[PDB]
Amino acid sequence: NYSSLNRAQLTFEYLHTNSTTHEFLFGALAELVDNARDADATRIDIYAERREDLRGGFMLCFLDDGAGMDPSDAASVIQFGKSAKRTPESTQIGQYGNGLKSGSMRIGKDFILFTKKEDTMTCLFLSRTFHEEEGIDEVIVPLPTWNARTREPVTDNVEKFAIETELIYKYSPFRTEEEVMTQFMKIPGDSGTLVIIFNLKLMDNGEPELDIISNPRDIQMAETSPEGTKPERRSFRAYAAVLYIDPRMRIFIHGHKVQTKRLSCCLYKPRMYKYTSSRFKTRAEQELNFVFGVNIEHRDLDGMFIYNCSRLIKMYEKVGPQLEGGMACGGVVGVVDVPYLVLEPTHNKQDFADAKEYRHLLRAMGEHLAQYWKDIAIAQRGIIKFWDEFGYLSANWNQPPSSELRYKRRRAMEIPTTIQCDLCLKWRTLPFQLSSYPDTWVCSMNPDPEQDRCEASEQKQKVPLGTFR
Amino acid sequence: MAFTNYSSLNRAQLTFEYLHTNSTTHEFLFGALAELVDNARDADATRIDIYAERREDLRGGFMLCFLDDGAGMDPSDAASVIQFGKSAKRTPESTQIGQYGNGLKSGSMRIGKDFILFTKKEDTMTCLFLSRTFHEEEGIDEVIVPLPTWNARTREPVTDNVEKFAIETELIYKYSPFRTEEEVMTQFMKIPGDSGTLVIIFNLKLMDNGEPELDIISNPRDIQMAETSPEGTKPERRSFRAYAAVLYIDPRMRIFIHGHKVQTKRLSCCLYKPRMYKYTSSRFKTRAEQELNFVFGVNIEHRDLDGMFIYNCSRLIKMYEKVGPQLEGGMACGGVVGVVDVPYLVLEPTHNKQDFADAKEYRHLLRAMGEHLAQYWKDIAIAQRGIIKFWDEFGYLSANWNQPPSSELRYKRRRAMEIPTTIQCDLCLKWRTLPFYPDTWVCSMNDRCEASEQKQKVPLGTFR
Ligand SMILES: Nc1ncnc2c1ncn2[C@@H]1O[C@H](COP(=O)(O)OP(=O)(O)NP(=O)(O)O)[C@@H](O)[C@H]1O
Ligand SMILES: Nc1ncnc2c1ncn2[C@@H]1O[C@H](COP(=O)(O)OP(=O)(O)NP(=O)(O)O)[C@@H](O)[C@H]1O
Ligand SMILES: [Mg+2]
Ligand SMILES: [Mg+2]
Ligand SMILES: [Zn+2]
Ligand SMILES: [Zn+2]
Repeated sequence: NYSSLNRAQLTFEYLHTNSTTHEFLFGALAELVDNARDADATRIDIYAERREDLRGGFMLCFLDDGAGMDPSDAASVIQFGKSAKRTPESTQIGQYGNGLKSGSMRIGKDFILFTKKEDTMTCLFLSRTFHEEEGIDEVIVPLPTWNARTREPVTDNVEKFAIETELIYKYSPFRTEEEVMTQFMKIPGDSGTLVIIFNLKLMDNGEPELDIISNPRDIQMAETSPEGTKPERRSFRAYAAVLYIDPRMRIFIHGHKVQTKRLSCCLYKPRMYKYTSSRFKTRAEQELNFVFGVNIEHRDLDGMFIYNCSRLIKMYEKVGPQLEGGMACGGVVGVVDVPYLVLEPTHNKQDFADAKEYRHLLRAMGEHLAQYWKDIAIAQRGIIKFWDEFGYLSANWNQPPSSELRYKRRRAMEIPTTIQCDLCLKWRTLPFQLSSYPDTWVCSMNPDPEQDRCEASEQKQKVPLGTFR
Repeated sequence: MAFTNYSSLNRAQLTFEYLHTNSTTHEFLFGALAELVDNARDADATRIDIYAERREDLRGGFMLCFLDDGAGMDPSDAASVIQFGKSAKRTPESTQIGQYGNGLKSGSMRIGKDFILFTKKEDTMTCLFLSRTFHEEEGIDEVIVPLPTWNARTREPVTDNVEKFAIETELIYKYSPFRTEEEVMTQFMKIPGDSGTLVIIFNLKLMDNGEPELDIISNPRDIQMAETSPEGTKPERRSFRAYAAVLYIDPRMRIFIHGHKVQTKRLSCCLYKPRMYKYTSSRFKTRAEQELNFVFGVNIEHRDLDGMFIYNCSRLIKMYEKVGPQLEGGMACGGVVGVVDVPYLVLEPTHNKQDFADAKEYRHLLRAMGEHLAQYWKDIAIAQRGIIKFWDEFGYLSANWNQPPSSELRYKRRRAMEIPTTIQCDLCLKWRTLPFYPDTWVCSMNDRCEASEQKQKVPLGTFR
């Protein structure tokens, strides 16, 4: 019996400490997006409710239709390190039992989480404002639960429930049980979770770091856009478009669907490479698919995109010839999905915990990328002439090519444009040319007579496998 | 300032797996080690000894021991160690590196499965035992941490609960490298002064091949990363001796690795034609309502070891960061080492203290540094000489850039005439410049220990 022994405890300042892991704020947001995906949500809505009385002038809301959380799961949310997703063969991104807390405390001072399950709706309130105002060094988290049908309290302690609800009304954007019930009603199905981050972090100028004004359809970083800054790093729409290698959950930003894209599908001459990783085999004792392709659309947006369990960890990583001053292998996008048995993510899921094995994987990627360069033989065809074939005659490299319809279609018909249905969530390849943000497309709108119906099996692209060496 | 009682409300809690979660912040293992080195420095230690005690029965084959002569810890501070986020150092105008109340735990759990910390203060000897082995063996999901205290003089237990003390000591004897109170007191006696702390990380993480990540065999004087060092690998990233040599911009604590002193070096003190630059940051001015010194110089000794070294509160956060012309294709500003000490009011470190929490303001600082580095290049005006000719004057006549310069005594002395070799006394910790060593050196071996530390004030350049 170890009841009398000391326990490691969380202090209020540890919320900020944990939040410090996210120097990439879109990574903090991706924590909540990953949680929604793990919850089997078919849909996550990322929108802002204007609130001029709250720091930043608006709340950041993550509404998903996933499995939600019963009171036990909601309580486990504040068990740092607790992750039921940490399971063998798990396809769930979450493993560290930390992402929600770290990301939410990076995004804003306070977050209030509304979750609904079979017949229970639970509110989880993490208010650093409450802690600072009332001088609390622990991390006290109200966790009231109502019956999702009767809306009556579900508690073994009416005193505790009253204190929790009064704290919510005092320190949250919602001053009454009626406003709280409105938030719950925003969860339309039998299950789902709404995470509202409010009192958002301000920059030096007093403006919120998240800019939702420049583009009402996007969550942007409040900061200038250098010529080399990447859309996935300045635009959360662009980030969420590639956040997952297997996009199944629909992402909506300010009510506008994010056009998720598989980076492999948008490349010229893709060649998959089966790398028999000694790391993977050693931890099996206890293969990887490198997909390389030329980004004719944006030769600037080249680099390795390393996913870990379908979730983007590294983006625009330069490997192999991309590291040298010569542009050889320039414009090539590499994508690899690394399972947990090969690599684990860092604390913020923006890097890999095992630096040595990540370096080994990057070296393997560089070797296979050089092999891909030799295989496609566009150097044998002439690299600059190949680029000119798609309108890249500008002396500069990064900025896009001449957008005249000639080269536009030359690139388009070399890129099989795929789309996802808004109802069955399956991905289809279209035989025509799209006109333009995404639509509410469904399988019924596919002119392809072979797959024009909803029940049609997903015709899966099979990248032509290449052999290393 | 609470309106009511919150005893019944749920508290966020640490689970056993959160130890690993926290440890995952350190993809850089030497950063995990630097957490303990920073703690020793914050404890005002004059020296920290980083040595390996061979233990074939423990995973990795040896224990990693951090022995410092700092202020140590009374039982209250030792208890506060496991209060995640608790940092008494997090105070206004604090020179102490620690602010997040996390470094020890994150770094120790990154380095090894278990760590046992022995700390001594006025008359108390406290042991803090963080044993993930114990938790795994006994199915503990919380983080239970034994924290027995002995009277440093009588060696008697200091506890308000003899049952708790007995359980803590039995857990230590069962799951730690030290199976008896005699061995525990032997560890305590390794703290020779009235105060100090000994942190022993054991059951070290193994690589895939079953070897420990920390290689203490290739170089018995160094703690190395167990891995091949490609041409571009940096010594500070593969050698912990090299890392600790530059871990702090103000080296005052002596660092010994395997009993061998680390020759700490101020990167700004060994550059050719250094020019400090006064940069005023609106963030600094604001949070003062609540200047930065960019030092640029040419690394003639190793022009390949060039880049910005960003220190935060005297502690290295970013190393070899490329800014300004260093990012383009060409050797303009090549070989330039830039050093800046950013106070906490200007930037805060990330969770692992290997990056800066405010990415936007870090980018602003890097842009300012690049502008000032271009200014430095125009100021020294190597066009007077030509970049290649200037490099050749110091032995860089090889067509390649990365490879070191000529070892001929001519060029060696040519370089030495530009970099006044500075030395730190082993008795008073003061730094002296000699006109013209591994074991030790004092002011008498030049001057005396009572002489004021002459400061090498860099010339001041002008930006625009
Ligand atoms: N949107 C959500 N829907 C359902 N359950 C959720 C949601 N967000 C969080 N949870 C639950 O709360 C737990 C804690 O979240 P989090 O702190 O992100 O840990 P994790 O997701 O398990 N692991 P990681 O994200 O790698 O730290 C999750 O593991 C889920 O059980
Ligand atoms: N070697 C040491 N000597 C004395 N006190 C120490 C030592 N190591 C740790 N401590 C104490 O234990 C506390 C917790 O250590 P740590 O987890 O490193 O947090 P911190 O050093 O306060 N801040 P950070 O390193 O930024 O997380 C310190 O703040 C000190 O009070
Ligand atoms: Mg998560
Ligand atoms: Mg510390
Ligand atoms: Zn369909
Ligand atoms: Zn002296």
